Amino acid sequence: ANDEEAYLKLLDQAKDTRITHLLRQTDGFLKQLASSIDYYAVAHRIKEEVTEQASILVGGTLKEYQLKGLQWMLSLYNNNLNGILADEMGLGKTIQTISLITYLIEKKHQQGPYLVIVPLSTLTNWNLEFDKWAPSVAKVVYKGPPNARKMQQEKIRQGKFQVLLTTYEYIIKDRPLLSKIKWFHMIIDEGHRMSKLSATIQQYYSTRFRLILTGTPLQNNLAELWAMLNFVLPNIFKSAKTFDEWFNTPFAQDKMELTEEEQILVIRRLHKVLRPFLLRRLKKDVEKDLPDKTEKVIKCKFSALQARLYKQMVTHQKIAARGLSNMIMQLRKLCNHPFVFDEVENQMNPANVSNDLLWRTAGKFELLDRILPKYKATGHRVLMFFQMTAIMDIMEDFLRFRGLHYLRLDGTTKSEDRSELLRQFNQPDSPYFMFLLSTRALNLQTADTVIIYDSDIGQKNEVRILRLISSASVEEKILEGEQEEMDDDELNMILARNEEELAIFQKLDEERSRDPIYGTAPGCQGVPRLMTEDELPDIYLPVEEEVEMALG
Ligand SMILES: C[N+]1(CCCS(=O)(=O)[O-])CCCCC1
Ligand SMILES: C[N+]1(CCCS(=O)(=O)[O-])CCCCC1
Ligand SMILES: C[N+]1(CCCS(=O)(=O)[O-])CCCCC1
Ligand SMILES: C[N+]1(CCCS(=O)(=O)[O-])CCCCC1
Ligand code: NA
Repeated sequence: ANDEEAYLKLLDQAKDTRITHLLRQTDGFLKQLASSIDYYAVAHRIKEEVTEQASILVGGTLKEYQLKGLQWMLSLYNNNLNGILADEMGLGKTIQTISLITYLIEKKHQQGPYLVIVPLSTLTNWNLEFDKWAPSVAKVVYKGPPNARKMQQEKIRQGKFQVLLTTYEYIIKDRPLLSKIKWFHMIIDEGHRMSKLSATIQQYYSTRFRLILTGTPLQNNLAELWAMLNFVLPNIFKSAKTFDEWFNTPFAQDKMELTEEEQILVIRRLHKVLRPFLLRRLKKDVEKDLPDKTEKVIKCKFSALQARLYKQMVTHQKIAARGLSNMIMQLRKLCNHPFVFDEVENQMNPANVSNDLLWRTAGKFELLDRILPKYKATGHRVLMFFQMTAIMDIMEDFLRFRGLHYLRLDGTTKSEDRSELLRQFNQPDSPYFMFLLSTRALNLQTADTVIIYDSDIGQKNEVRILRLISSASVEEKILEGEQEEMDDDELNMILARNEEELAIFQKLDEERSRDPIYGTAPGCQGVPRLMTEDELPDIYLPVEEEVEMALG
């Protein structure tokens, strides 16, 4: 264009005007906060001590640091503030949030409604924590296909609920329905991790209070800080655009660039403005008070074989009083392992041998294939509960195939064998890494890790309980686009107990990264871990033996 190159002073004159603008607005905000330097003390000038959780927070006593977290979020309410709970992973931000909701309901008579927006991969966990910790709090889970969400719209429109639990996707897609509601509180769980969503909330959603859950401290990313600032403190700049868009609106045409020191200049001011509204405690400073056992739901993918069989079964079933209970059972066999159907095993594994098909065909086995070595490599010992005995046979084949030493106990086990199996497992130097247990058939306090494979311990140790659930399956309903599951890094974050283990977990993830078959390093085949559609013949896509399978 008209760029006589010495005009670069024109971009710089615009950048200086834009930076100066950002500094004076944030200075005005801080000047105002201090007029009514310790900005925390002046922001939280109204105190209220919290000594005990609400009576309706049932099923667990808050830890001391969780009580102080509840007290801090209550200070946001009393002082008419928005805020950010940035506690490190493992401090129970989910539980603290439910403690805030119950406390506001019980003590302050704030019935709701409460808007809780969570990563799809943790939705099921959230739903479960609400059922355990706050059963009296009326809850709507807003997810699924459009015909499943229409059944909610009546209850939602009438306001006959207190908590609406949903994901970012439906906040955007179903805004015409959800933005009609006058929300009391909007809580956004950004996971540990942290586009369109911020604009949708800024323009259409009416809430009286806002809270962000994050797992990291305030970062050095301008885009993320900017998005946080404009959600927590929307009136300073009143813009739904990203930082880059906001910064470059003068030329709405080349991107104005900030020097390294200009970026740091902007980052520190945005940090300073947000600090009085941020609470973050570290695991190392509350280590003595950390809880006894914590439970996490882990969502698992379907393999292409499971997905194919599942769609076919469901279709055949809709064509058709406990014959409906049988259909539900068939879907549950699939979610556990396709090979529980003998016909599927014969077609897929005609050689009738133990190989990588054991874990490539079942999303739960493929997950266990990754995390069981991590536990083994960090000194832990695993109890595994099964509702279906038939899956225990397949698990035995897989464990033997991986060389993992286990014991097994079910209703077939004779009474004197049960005691001997327990005695062996409880031994100090037991070579047995795992205990396979039928839930129908105990003092297993040498194991600190518990995996509930499906559904219908520990000595002074952090006991961890994992509940495996197939995404988008009948298993989700029984427990009652966006990435349905979490990746290895996020998985390492919630399975590792300290920093020494997280390093061990990551070292194993890099060793797998260089596997000749499944690795993604250069010189590796890059074969997918879960079976893919191209690996399947034209089966289960009319055929009688496949309808008996669906309703058996
Ligand atoms: C925030 N506040 C008053 C708000 C009361 S309201 O009914 O509008 O929700 C002020 C300090 C006392 C505790 C609650
Ligand atoms: C956080 N905030 C906003 C008011 C709280 S509100 O939920 O209504 O948005 C901003 C400036 C003063 C301190 C309160
Ligand atoms: C750089 N900073 C924040 C420094 C951190 S402070 O200790 O002062 O709170 C932000 C922009 C204005 C000048 C102070
Ligand atoms: C190539 N391969 C071989 C797996 C090795 S196995 O021990 O299970 O035989 C089989 C096809 C899927 C990708 C892995
Ligand atoms: Na946001």
